[PDB]
Amino acid sequence: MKGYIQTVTGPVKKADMGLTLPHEHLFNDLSGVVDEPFYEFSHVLVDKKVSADIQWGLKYDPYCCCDNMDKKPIEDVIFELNNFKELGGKTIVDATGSSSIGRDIRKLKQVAELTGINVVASSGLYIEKFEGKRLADDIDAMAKMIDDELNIGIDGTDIRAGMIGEIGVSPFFTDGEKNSLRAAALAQNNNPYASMNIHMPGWQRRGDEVLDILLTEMGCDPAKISLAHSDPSGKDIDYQCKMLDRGVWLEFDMIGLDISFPKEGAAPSVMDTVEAVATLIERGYGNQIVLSHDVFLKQMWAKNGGNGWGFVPNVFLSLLAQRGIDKTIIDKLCIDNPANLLAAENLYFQSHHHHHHWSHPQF
Amino acid sequence: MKGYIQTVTGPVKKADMGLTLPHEHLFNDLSGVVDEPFYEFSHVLVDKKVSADIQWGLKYDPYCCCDNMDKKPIEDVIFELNNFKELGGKTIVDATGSSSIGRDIRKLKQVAELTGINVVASSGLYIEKFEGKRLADDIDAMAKMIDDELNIGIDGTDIRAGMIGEIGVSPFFTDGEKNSLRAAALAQNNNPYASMNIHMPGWQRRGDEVLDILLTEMGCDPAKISLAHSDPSGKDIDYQCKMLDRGVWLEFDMIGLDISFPKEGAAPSVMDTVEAVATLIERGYGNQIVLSHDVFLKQMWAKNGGNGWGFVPNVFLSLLAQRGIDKTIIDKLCIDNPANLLAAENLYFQSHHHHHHWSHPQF
Ligand SMILES: C[As](C)(=O)[O-]
Ligand SMILES: C[As](C)(=O)[O-]
Ligand SMILES: [Zn+2]
Ligand SMILES: [Zn+2]
Ligand SMILES: [Zn+2]
Ligand SMILES: [Zn+2]
Repeated sequence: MKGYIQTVTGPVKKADMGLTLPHEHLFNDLSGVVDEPFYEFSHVLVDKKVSADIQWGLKYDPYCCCDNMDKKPIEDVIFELNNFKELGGKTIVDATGSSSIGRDIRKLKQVAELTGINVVASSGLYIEKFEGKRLADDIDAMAKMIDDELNIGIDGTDIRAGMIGEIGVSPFFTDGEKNSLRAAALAQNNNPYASMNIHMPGWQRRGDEVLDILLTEMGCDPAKISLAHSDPSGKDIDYQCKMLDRGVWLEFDMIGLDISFPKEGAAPSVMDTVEAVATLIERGYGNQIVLSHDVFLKQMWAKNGGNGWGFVPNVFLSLLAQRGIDKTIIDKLCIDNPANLLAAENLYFQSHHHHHHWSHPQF
Repeated sequence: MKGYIQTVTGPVKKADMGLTLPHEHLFNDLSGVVDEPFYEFSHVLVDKKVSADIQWGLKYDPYCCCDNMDKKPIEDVIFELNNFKELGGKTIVDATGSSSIGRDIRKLKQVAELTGINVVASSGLYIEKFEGKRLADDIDAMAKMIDDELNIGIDGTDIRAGMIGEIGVSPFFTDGEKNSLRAAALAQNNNPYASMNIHMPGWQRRGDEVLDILLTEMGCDPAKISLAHSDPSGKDIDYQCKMLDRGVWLEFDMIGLDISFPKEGAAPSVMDTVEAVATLIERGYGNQIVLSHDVFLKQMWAKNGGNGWGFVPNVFLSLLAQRGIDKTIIDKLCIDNPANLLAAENLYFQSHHHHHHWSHPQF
């Protein structure tokens, strides 16, 4: 009841969220993991500024280009956000949950103030590749950290997160990643409105084991959990329906990504995802799907010839309409659905305890 | 013997062609067929100049944007060609064979002169949608027209074509298109070095019927025929090998096209085509394959965030290498192969007759 989201400038009621993008990165920095050029052609990309003129190459070796991986200037972010705002965009979630990937809580607030867009920050540890020994900390310590970022503030400020995530599950799903997942679950169970967004290894099928931890072991409300990067499993209808049947949200957050990675894998095409999402809706799962772009590289900005932040609401929803999906469902996909995921109250945990373990005797 | 290509500034020997792109459009104009906006989002594209900032939309509704479909300024073409030239590009074929699609022979010559790139012009009637009643002309009249453009000149100039094509076979393969194909065959059989490039409806499988006309009926040398737009049949290995077994070249000329059309169909991805081409090479058909971009819209220029004219030699060949294809074959794909297709002498017709019907009695 009384659902709301905690934004970087205060609470916003569920009914007021409007057109919402539940998984994006406004400010992130991958400077510590610039890869060596992978292909014969990549060397020329390494020291160049991202522009339309090098899309030809960045679409095949995004991670070798330093500028592509560097901090995001506020001027550029605001320019790109205006594309979303012009379409009636009202709310955006920055899923950069950790300092390990360059979370910038002060700039998130600045953007909210300048644009009037509802900006939601996140709290959550990413994959071990970035987090290292941070994932070996005590589960209760990790959970308290997330709880404090949701309720008190981030990095010494009074600016709070409103989502738990994106929680790192790598293709190796390490012991530390499993403990990070448990910590996120403990934090969620003490925060009745916080959704939890899981970074999944999208070219794998680790959903059942992740849900065995979150749902079976930790007892989380599946309706407050979303599986990020579901896009590359969109052809695997049996797997995706198996996950949906466990009650969680599937998030197709790579819509218009249009990049091939030298390892991980190549991103599904927009039309691939139109068909996957349309098919799930026809199977009756429309109320369990959310959509986003996962902007996280400069090459994804529209000013650089990428698809920017207007693509899902403007093009993807039109493509679904052409594919014969009912307008009533289309209108909910980017409004009602993310508002429910992000802001509806948890069915299992309706109290916040001024200690997550506030059920055990202090005496 | 003594193979060569007739360029817009004179003959170039086969061995001198270097890195060659066999199917591109430098100057074309589709202004007579701008489509109405197809989707709710398309309306905003219609009157805008093509830039990186509207790729998001042009990739789904390219034909509704007037500027995208308009004549190509020489400054823009030269800028884009410099990307090819920098990589060692030496020869490019403009497959705009007809006034119906805006062939500009004078600008082709200007570009050749300014850049030093070997530029080959084409002669050939396109699909009935554009050509109309021009395809109902006498087969001998159509053949003479092509013969004259190859040997004397185009549009009152002394600038000659060096390829027959791209010959229009539409998804309806009309009676006029069949006659246009026969005319092209008669012209080829009177021009011992001219290749013939067939515009195929690439999301169909009309190859056997087109080859029944060109090969069985008209008696053309299959080694001087290329089937354009083979890319969308790349998953159909049985069909593609059936065509190759008839002796013709398969041309994958949509590499890096990266556009979805509201009708025709969506373009195969680069990685799709990497796999199709790699598989054909492994099946032993590497010496029958040519590669190109089919630049024909402003959105395809690299300056606009498209892939430009450097993509095949720079990225596609690197992708084949990663896919495990031998360097010896890779080095031939964009050099030896297009030189053979475009410039090798016809095995069946080794004389040019100062009348294509120069075998029948004048008395
Ligand atoms: C920062 As990411 C590529 O896991 O959405
Ligand atoms: C001018 As075309 C799209 O048939 O290569
Ligand atoms: Zn992620
Ligand atoms: Zn993300
Ligand atoms: Zn064509
Ligand atoms: Zn063409």
